[PDB]
Amino acid sequence: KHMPVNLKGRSLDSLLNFTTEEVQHLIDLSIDLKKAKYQGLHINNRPLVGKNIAILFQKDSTRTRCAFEVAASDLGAGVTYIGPSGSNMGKKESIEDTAKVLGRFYDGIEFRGFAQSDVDALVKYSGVPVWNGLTDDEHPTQIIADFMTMKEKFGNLKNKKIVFIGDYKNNVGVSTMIGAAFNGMHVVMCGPDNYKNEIDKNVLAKCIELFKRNGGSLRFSTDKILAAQDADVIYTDVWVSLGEPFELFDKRIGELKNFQVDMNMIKAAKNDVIFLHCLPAFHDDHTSFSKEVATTLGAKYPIVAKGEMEVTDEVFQSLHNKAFDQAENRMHSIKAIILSTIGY
Amino acid sequence: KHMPVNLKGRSLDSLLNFTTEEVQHLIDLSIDLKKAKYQGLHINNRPLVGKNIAILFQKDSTRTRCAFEVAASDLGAGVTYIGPSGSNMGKKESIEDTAKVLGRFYDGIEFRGFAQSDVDALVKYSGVPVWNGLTDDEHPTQIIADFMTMKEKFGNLKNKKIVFIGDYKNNVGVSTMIGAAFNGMHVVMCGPDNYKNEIDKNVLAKCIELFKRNGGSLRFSTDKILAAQDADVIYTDVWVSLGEPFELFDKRIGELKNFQVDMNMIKAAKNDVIFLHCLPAFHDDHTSFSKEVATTLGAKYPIVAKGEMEVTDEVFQSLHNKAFDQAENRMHSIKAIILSTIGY
Amino acid sequence: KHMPVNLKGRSLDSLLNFTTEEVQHLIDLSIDLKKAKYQGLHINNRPLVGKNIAILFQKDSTRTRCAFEVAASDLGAGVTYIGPSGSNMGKKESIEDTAKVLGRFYDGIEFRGFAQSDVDALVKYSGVPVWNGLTDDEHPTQIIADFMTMKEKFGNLKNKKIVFIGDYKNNVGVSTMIGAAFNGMHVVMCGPDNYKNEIDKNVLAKCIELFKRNGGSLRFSTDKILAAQDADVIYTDVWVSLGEPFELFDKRIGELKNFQVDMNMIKAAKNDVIFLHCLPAFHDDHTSFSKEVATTLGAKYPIVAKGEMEVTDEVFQSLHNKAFDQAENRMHSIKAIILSTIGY
Amino acid sequence: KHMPVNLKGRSLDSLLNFTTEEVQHLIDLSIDLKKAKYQGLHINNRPLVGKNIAILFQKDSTRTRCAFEVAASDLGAGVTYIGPSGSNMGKKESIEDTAKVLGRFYDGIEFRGFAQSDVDALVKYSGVPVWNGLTDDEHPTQIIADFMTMKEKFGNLKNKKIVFIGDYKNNVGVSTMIGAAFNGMHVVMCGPDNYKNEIDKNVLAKCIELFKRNGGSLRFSTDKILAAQDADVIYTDVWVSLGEPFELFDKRIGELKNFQVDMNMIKAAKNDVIFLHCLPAFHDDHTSFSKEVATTLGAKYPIVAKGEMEVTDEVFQSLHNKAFDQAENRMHSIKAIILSTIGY
Repeated sequence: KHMPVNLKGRSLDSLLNFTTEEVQHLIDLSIDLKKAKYQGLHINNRPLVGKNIAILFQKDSTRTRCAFEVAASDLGAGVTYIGPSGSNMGKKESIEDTAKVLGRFYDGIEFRGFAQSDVDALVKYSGVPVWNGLTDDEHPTQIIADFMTMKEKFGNLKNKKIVFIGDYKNNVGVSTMIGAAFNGMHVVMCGPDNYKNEIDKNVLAKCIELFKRNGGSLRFSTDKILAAQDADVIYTDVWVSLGEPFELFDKRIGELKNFQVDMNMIKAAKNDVIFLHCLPAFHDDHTSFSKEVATTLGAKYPIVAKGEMEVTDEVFQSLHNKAFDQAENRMHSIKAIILSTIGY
Repeated sequence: KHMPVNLKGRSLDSLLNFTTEEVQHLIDLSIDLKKAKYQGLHINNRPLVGKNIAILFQKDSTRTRCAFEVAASDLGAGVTYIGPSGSNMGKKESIEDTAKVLGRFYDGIEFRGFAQSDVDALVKYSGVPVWNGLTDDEHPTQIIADFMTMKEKFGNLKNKKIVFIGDYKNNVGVSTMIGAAFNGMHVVMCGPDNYKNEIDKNVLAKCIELFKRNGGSLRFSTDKILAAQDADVIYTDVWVSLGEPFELFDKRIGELKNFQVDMNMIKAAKNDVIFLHCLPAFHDDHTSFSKEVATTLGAKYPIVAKGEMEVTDEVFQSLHNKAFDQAENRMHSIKAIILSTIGY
Repeated sequence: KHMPVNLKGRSLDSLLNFTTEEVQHLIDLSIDLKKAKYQGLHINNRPLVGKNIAILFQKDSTRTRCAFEVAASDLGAGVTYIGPSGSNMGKKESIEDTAKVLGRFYDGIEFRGFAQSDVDALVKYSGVPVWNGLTDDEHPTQIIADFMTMKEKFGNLKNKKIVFIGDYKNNVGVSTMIGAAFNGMHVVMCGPDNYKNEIDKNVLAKCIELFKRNGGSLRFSTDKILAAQDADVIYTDVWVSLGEPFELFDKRIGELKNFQVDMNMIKAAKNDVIFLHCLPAFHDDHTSFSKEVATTLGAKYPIVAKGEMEVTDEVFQSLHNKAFDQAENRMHSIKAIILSTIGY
Repeated sequence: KHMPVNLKGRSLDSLLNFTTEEVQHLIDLSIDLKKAKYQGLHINNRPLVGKNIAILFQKDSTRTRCAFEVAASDLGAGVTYIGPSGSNMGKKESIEDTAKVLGRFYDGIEFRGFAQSDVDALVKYSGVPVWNGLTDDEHPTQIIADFMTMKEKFGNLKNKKIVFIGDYKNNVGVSTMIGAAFNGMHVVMCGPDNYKNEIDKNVLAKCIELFKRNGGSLRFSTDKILAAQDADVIYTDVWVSLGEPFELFDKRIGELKNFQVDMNMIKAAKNDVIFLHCLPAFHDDHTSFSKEVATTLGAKYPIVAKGEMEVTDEVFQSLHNKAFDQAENRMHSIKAIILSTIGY
């Protein structure tokens, strides 16, 4: 705990492997690096000239990829991008052997893919810093971006209130809960009552320990307008998982229909409440997808009849939506992570 | 609104043409650039080498000129200073033709002069960034300096209270009201009741919209000790306009005599209240001008009998006067404006 | 027009949004940059270090992609290439939302895709320079590279004569007509008389305005040998669309069979005539696709029986063929565009 | 003529002290330097770091001053601007003593003033390069800019035709005659017959000899329409010099009234004629001076009724008007002169 906040050589496999001081360091550094770029300081100060990173994506994730690509370039590192065709592991070669080779060529490795265990193998066998760019269990680069954004707005985050509403058991929802614990905030996980029973219990146990240490609290709710009361932040995510069949679509939005973020919910929160969403969001009919949803389920569920789903265009176009600031911050935060971890 | 805060190529003709996010960006950048200079970072990092700006002054304004000259130089730009003899427009050549030529030689143009319309022509016909260095209608570089100063002192400015007292219908007074709207503060425009009827109504309408969006309020007052109550900032300006004849002098100070900032007013405000003034200020008899005023009107108006006018030396020498910090900040703010607008 | 030529911050969505002076400047700047690279001046002089661009391709376009890659790299910019997987706008996210994030990350964006309105959204919502890499409607980077190539060979182009022959209603043919208008050349659009009624009538009106202003003229023709009289340039394009079905395929070559560029045509033109083709071209049976054509057709259509379609190998091997200089100039012209548009 | 072209240490006192090759060299170097600024090559290549120049203006000439200021700064030199209050030679000190001191401080001297003999003394006693910024006798920097502009439009100028029309005996007229001799052009000095008698005879003799060598011709004329036949260039200047007494105005306009440049004249020339004017031009009523003139006269002289004098606004807005390119070129041409003369 009171050793130096030295992150050289560490991997961002899960944020839970880091102290509260280390997490605050990442967030602060991010803000510093953002401020530095606006001054053009990255023109003459490129500390990773001589370094190369590989960024693997076994499923495409363009936001995370672009953030890695601009952050590394700004720092002076070469980046090689390997998409799904080359990122599939454990099939043609053991992930162990792949790891040992990547560690010979590269100074750092990003990986986005399904199995957290894949990340663990990469970390163990490569010997260089590995950065989890999203797995089934966690989205740790996104955490630094999100809480950095809230901090830019409010300053110190302790005892501030955040509601994550919707499919709160998914990787984003769970990632947000971890961030709330590290920042001593009060979280309300607002959605279907039984979702909380699907959250990995080791994660809950660790968050609980963090809340006791840092402040804030964890609470589950079933009531959107209740949850909203006194909230500084309201954070939502998609109800749908592209690639699953009509049944599960129908099922999910059936469970979720009472939890769409609308002006009602915004109005219940504080005046300065900000809205967050990792994007993309479905908040109108300007997508071919919203359309073939407003059309084929606008019957049963009138709530999606205008394309809108997890949030309404009315909320999305208001001054409360900070999702684009939050989007930009994925770059500054990933830059902080790469710098701390590779070192200047 | 939620597009990127990209100011490249924009002109600072009026601050009203900018979003609230853009205005906060300018203020924050200013603070960043100030902090950077104190570290000597401008020695090796001069992003505008290869660029030149022209700074025109059809009436002399040494504070604005020096700020432009040091800010541009620090950035690495050449500057050419054209005073009143060469800055007069529309007489010897159409301002349109002058604009089209300046835009061929220079990467940016500053202009201080009477007609806002002159600024508009420069912006339209030159095609490069134009910076209004003060016109009859507005003093937008001063706005960034002033609110930067308040922010350095208090942090976030929303719902803080500022009183602008005196000739509150003049360009400084109106400029301060715009800044208050962008920062969600409560303004009291404290002076003669009828002055409010001379304020351009399109400006009021826009400020009103900003207050509704950002917070704070607009209120007119006739009572100095009332206005002061709970104020974080008290901002004043000169009662006189050098170059007008004795009549209007006499007239103005007759209308204004009840609104001089004294220890009474300071004491009514909060303990941490700061005093602001764009300078120069008449607050003692150490000017040949205060003297031939304390002498020829000290009779009728005993309030100016010691040279003092808009403020008393007692207030000016107290720890509340931040006008010299505010003065320094004209440079850092103009540097932020030039950098954002020309780009690194 | 009296305005300074300042392309800074501009998007290249359609050449038609530019003045004649701005088009010449791009052509001349490209020639300069080509000369500067041959002297190795790009090693020590790299004006875009600290900038990053995204190049998006919703259909693969290898030639355009490489040009951007080499151009941006020579300038010192980072580039991130996103292919079809990640470039499809409007399905999983509104193009507006995507555009607003792209602009947070990148300093400029290239986009190649079917709908010109996609380019329009990118320009409106990203806030950064956007470059049309080719849409159904127009190919603006190719235009600059084409007329650059012509200028390199002939000097000032006013009143010189160009024949675009074949499917002159397609995007290359239309683009070429636009380019000729900007250069005051005489164009003859040569092929099936019907094809002229398929050209956007707004594009026609604007070209006619440019011909009147700049010189040259517009004519249509049905006879390639009469069209070739006094021609400085003969420019053609493929007869087929890959992916397109047999019927349409067969229909086109029936319509175009009399419009193949052969030595007879070359000789009807001037002695210094040059031949252009944006490439790839089918001018022999060295492609598996030519063979498939000289077989499934070519009894029915003996022109395509040796694999040659729009042009014969005899012309393609002759000193008249400048298509490879035209190809190299994709890079120099795209460099002029990035440099002008981002700025040094 | 066989001597190397080497202008190092030379003064630009009169162009007539220069060979035809030296004048072409300066025009050509002007074009090269223009192309180089557009690619950003002046950021890293500043051959005059360590040099300082003084630019003296006995009467304010804003356009020439800005050209020197920007040209020198691009090259890396410091510049000291001295206005009328400081540039009055021969009154409080001998010009010879002043020149001796200026040579001790500076590496180059610009001087703008009425007496050519003041330039001669600066040249003789300072020992450094001296550049004539404009005297009663000549405007040598303007000559290089002007003929540069013609060359950029036409290429080789030999045997091409220019008309100088109006007060052709003034320093701009005579200067244009000089530049035309050096370029082998056919000049027609068009205006009041008795003007040709006002032109220095040595100058005429020297020009005659240049035409014989280079291939132009000199010719006077009283018919604006006849003179314009087959003209590639029409160049004019103002009829009035601010500020002589009124009597001289109406005397002048009485003499010049038939020589205003109008679209009838433009149309009598070649289609590609270009119009030039060193500016400011009075071509409408957007200047206070125009109005005062359209008022006091305009009864007596109908042409000047709309504010237009030497050129009509209809021509001035035509695509023929190049005066703004001509204005930009003041800078590049002055840059060629400074660089050639101080040396790299």
